[PDB]
Amino acid sequence: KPAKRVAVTGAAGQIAYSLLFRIANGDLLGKDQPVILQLLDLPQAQAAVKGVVMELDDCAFPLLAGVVITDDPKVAFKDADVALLVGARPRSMERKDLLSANAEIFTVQGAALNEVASRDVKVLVVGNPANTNAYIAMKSAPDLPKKNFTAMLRLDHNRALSQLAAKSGKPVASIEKLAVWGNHSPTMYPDFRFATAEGESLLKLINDDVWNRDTFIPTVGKRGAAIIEARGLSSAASAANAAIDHVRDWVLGTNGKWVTMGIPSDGSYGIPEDIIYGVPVICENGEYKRVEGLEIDAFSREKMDGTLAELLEERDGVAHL
Amino acid sequence: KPAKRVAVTGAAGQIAYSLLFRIANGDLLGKDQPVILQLLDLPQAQAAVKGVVMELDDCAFPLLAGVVITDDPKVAFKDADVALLVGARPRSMERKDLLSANAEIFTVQGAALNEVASRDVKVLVVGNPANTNAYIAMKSAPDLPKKNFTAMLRLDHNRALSQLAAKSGKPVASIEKLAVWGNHSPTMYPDFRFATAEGESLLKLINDDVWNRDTFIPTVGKRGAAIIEARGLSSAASAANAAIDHVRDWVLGTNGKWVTMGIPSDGSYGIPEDIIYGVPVICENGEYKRVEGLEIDAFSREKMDGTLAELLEERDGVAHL
Ligand SMILES: [Mg+2]
Ligand code: NA
Repeated sequence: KPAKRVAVTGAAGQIAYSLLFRIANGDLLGKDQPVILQLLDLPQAQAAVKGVVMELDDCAFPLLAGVVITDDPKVAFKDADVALLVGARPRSMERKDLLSANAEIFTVQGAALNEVASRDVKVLVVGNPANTNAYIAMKSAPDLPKKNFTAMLRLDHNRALSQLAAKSGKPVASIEKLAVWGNHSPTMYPDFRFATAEGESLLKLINDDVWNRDTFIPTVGKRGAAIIEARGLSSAASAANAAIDHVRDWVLGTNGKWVTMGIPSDGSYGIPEDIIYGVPVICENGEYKRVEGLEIDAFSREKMDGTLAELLEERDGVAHL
Repeated sequence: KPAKRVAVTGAAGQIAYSLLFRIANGDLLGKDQPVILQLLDLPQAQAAVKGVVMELDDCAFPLLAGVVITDDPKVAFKDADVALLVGARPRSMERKDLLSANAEIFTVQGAALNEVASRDVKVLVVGNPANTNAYIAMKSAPDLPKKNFTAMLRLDHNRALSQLAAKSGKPVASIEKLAVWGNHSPTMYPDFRFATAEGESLLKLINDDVWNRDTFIPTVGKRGAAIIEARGLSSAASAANAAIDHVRDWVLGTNGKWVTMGIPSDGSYGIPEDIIYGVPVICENGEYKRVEGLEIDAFSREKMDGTLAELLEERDGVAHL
């Protein structure tokens, strides 16, 4: 096949460093799709990006047809077929500015995407706060299907499969129908009321339901910090892997298996429209199709509404644009 | 297939962080072969290793069948089918001084592999100084075959492929029959007299000894310092990648192509027996076969003898022990 173009921001950072090499290896679009990597980061981080590119070249990857490097979003995004917006401001400063400084960045870049990117582009926002950055980008590109901006919930989703695999003693790969609702945050609702496992209901097998409110939910949400405390650095490799899973799956197909994906609300489940909210989906033909009419019980929906308010608190905070 | 056990030392380090995930993903032994990771690092690195293992779990890899974590070599190595010795003493200290620091580690680990590994374990030394650690390791494993101890030169081979590909303007994946002789260091000799791109002869195409002598050899030789110049950290990721190339070619084969490995000399090309020295090989059915009868010209002979002088000298300093 001819090459596809992948834009990746925050090219000099840790998530990028785990990401770029599996991308060049064919992990993202497949073992037979060449790719061309187009890389943004700050003016002062250009030298470091070159350093990363010298390392990519030194891997001799068959599929890497070319690399572009630049501090200009408009160049970074030209003819981009996928864009991974990994770069973002970290808080260093109250929830007030984290939210504000990132709006700048994500209006600018969505502006640029809508101006130059392939009309057919798949956007995935990784930079925290993922959902709202996404929303700001989507909003900033009236010309591209709103359905093309997603935020990464797949790391929360994957973290929860490991908690479940462990608990049930069952093989992580043999878990179907798991769901994660809401914000990429401590607030997301990891939902297994439907999960199976190589035959059996996960409620059945585990039952407990206290391990659930008490251990499970909050372990999955405090996982990022648990990783920092142990190694003193954030989880770039698991985050890059989930970004790969999210995009691979989106493009290539999910096979009726459910995956969780932050995508613009249509209106279901109690979520306002045009809101980037994690909900389960099935992927096929380069498209995601939501999983519908799931019974939403009492507990489940107080959690769904709690995360869905953090979001509105987030939205209405940047809304002045 | 049953799970193959792959031991990895220096597990909380930088190379490791860019290598464990690719291994878990299938990249080292194939997409149809499950693995068990056995990880070693210092006692006060145990918490950092658990961190990385948490992240590993959070990737939900189907090929990842189990994980062992430990600060005990005999534990890390028990039943190991592949052992990647990545950890080593960093410099900070005179060389004579760093050689013995490291010999002290590889005598311990070489004896550990000797006592507990599978009889057929494949060992790749990645940590520096690679050839001399491999050698010490093998001398301490009197009961495992000498042919299963190797040092990594593949990052040199791979760095020379990109240099060539840039100069000749040919695609890297098209380059063939390149050899890199000697020590994993700047005294190494990347030799393209036999190399072909698409079929044309490289030495023909490039026809420039000035370029060869003045840019090429020392660009390939000093590359790692250039990565640090640009990036501020060392070339962890492309190192992880050549390790995977090294091992994967070794086990799965090269299908007739040449690749460089640091192997124990059989006395060919005028290298004294058992010194670990890079030479070109071809892999099939889990073994390598030296490429022989190559013509060594006088410039080449001088280079190959310069890198042999350095290996004799390194070993001469760890001789006792
Ligand atoms: Mg080759
Ligand atoms: Na370490």
